[PDB]
Amino acid sequence: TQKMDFDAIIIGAGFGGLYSLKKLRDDFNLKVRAFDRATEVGGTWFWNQYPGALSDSETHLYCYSWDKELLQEMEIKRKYISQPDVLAYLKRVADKHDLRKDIQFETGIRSAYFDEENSFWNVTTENDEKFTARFLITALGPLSSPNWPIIKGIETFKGELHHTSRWPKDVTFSGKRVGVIGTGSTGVQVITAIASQVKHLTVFQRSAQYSVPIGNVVMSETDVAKIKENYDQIWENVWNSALGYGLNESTLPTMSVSAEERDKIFEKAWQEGGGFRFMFETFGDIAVDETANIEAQNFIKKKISEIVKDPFVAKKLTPTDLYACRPLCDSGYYEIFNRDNVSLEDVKANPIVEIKEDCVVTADGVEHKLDMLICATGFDAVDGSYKRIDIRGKDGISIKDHWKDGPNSYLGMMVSNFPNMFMVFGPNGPLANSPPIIETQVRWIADLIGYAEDHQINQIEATKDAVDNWTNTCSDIANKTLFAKAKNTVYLYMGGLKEYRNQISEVSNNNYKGCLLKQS
Ligand SMILES: Cc1cc2nc3c(=O)[nH]c(=O)nc-3n(C[C@H](O)[C@H](O)[C@H](O)COP(=O)(O)OP(=O)(O)OC[C@H]3O[C@@H](n4cnc5c(N)ncnc54)[C@H](O)[C@@H]3O)c2cc1C
Ligand SMILES: NC(=O)C1=CN([C@@H]2O[C@H](COP(=O)(O)OP(=O)(O)OC[C@H]3O[C@@H](n4cnc5c(N)ncnc54)[C@H](O)[C@@H]3O)[C@@H](O)[C@H]2O)C=CC1
Repeated sequence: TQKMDFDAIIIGAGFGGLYSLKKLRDDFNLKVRAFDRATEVGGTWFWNQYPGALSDSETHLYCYSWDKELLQEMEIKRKYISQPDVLAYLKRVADKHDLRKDIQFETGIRSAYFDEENSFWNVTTENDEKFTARFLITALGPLSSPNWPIIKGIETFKGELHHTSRWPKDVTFSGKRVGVIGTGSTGVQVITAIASQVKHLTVFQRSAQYSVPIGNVVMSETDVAKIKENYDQIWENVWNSALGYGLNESTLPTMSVSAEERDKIFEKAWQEGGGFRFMFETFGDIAVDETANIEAQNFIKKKISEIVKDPFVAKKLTPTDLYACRPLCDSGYYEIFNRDNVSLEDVKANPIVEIKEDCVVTADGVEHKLDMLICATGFDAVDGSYKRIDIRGKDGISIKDHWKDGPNSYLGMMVSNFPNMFMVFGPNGPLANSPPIIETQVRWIADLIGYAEDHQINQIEATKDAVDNWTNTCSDIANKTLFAKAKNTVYLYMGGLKEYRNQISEVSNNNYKGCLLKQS
């Protein structure tokens, strides 16, 4: 009966898809084919090429760890790695391991239907090409379709209108009046990078957020060669940590030291740089205790009032949140608002009501004349990338229907009613550095598929109770955190990378409890 085109089909050629291809094809000798709409590997690092695109984690850790030779060969130019260098790195990964011969570029996957009779997947591209594979590996990433601001007359603007997710080449800023909507991580990076290049910059800020310096500096040859000399212990620290950012994750309570010592600890992380460092290397209860969280707020607020000299602009930049989850990272964001060519518009108190052929109009009637409008307004949720595909498992239920109230899964990798489908960097996963999470899930999925090939089972599916057990574990951990109060279905597992690896290890050791292994 079953002919089958491949043993596994992968959707995505980013960090998750490239390692899924390497592990399944070369270490388990399976017949694999990967698909991506992009013309080249990279994932978000191919799509997102906006000004100032920079990694949150340091260069020596935002990479693969499974190729020891690649680690020694790796270019560590600056403390953090820019978008063109991440793209070049992932291209080198594809070059060394001969990955492109099994990737079909310029090809979008329209639908994936599970055949309960033969226990494989019917995958159809957007160009009506049909492939069959026993297993479906979905490496879609954490971000979905670009989120545009719903503003009356947005289609009327005659100037340049760019979304940061679709940043075109050859964009020039000199002599232009530019506006930026959005002050998230992407907006902060764009604003800091282009303020000195434009004639005038207007920042349309709906919600001011906390941001700490990133401290991106050049890495000397002694800085680099010494990292590669201790790379084995560095990665052992990652697997033994909660975030995988190479931090000395603190257990010290914030209010257990004096105000003078508390200031020294915050200042030390402020000088070194890093958003996760300021939160989790300083003290161990910043995300848990309200009094601790407020202390971290007041340090950044004090830094804002000192950097921007106009106290009324500093007031507009100061977040009104009672509690603060994650701060952003910047390379001179607050210094930008001291410039003569930068205007900050509080769009919560003075909302945008309309934009015309040459301007953005706020509620006060002021027409902000612009030659270019940049929308750094974010994306849809992680489950959007899945609901954007026509995925149907048992009985024909679509992932649109099964996740109509939000995403749920088992260990962040398996979905009930969708057998032989394994998610890489999917929802309900851990909150940590992405490459360590991706590597952890790809190795776990590959070991289960190899365990399947030897024990002659052809269908793997997580039970409904195992998924609901995972939702309880995530909610039990998250409700101990202030992350629930500030900005049912639980989107993230918050136990850390080490405890997440403990969770999935107990499953693989206990004969994959919660999963249903059908023999043939
Ligand atoms: C500028 C920037 C900096 C970041 N820095 C960090 C950091 O320091 N630390 C960290 O942990 N995380 C960071 N992230 C987030 C995260 O690490 C990245 O998204 C990471 O590359 C994960 O990639 P991925 O391979 O899981 O998915 P992606 O890189 O998003 O790859 C998804 C791919 O799947 C393809 N695809 C989706 N649907 C279909 C379909 N139906 N058919 C065909 N193809 C499809 C898409 O074309 C896309 O290329 C950052 C993100 C950005 C944008
Ligand atoms: N350095 C890094 O590691 C990076 C990380 N990321 C991640 O990717 C995700 C995407 O983040 P971003 O692209 O920054 O988007 P975001 O969702 O973080 O920010 C969107 C911004 O646009 C504003 N906005 C949205 N709709 C609006 C409207 N109608 N009117 C006015 N303002 C509006 C919001 O106030 C918000 O500040 C983030 O969660 C982030 O963690 C993204 C880029 C870089």
